[PDB]
Amino acid sequence: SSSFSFGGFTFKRTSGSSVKREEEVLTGNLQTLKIRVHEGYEEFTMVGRRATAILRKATRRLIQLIVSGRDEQSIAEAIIVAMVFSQEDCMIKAVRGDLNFVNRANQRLNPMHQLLRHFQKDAKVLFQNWGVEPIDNVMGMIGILPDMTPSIEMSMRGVRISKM
Repeated sequence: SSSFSFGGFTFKRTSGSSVKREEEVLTGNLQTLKIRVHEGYEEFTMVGRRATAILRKATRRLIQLIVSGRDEQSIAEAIIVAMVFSQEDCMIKAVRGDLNFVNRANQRLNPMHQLLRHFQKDAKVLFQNWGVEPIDNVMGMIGILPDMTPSIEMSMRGVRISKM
């Protein structure tokens, strides 16, 4: 529809629709965020300077993410953005460390951007917590594990790389 930018990716909805509802979620380090949850199945393109992805998702669920990109960092960047954008519970529960989401004064930062900045610091716990699954052998596609190494047999749940 209208595109928007998030995490350095231009998102464009290419299919589906959603309604929104506010939910007060509880992070892994026991902070509350009031997030606008998108309810319904949707597909988006994500266009970055250094990676591209196609995301299928539903309410707080990433169903498929196909990514291409120039190097390990740029592919990881896309996966982190997509995992945050999915609003999944395992992502909310993967938050660690300082209680730095609490508003300091009258700031009212955007919770989705708060989450993104947290996981851009270090996505190791996010990726470890996300889940891995066996994959089918689809020529041209490969899996990617939580330590960012490729695998032809297993991948982070829902995620596949289209090999350059």
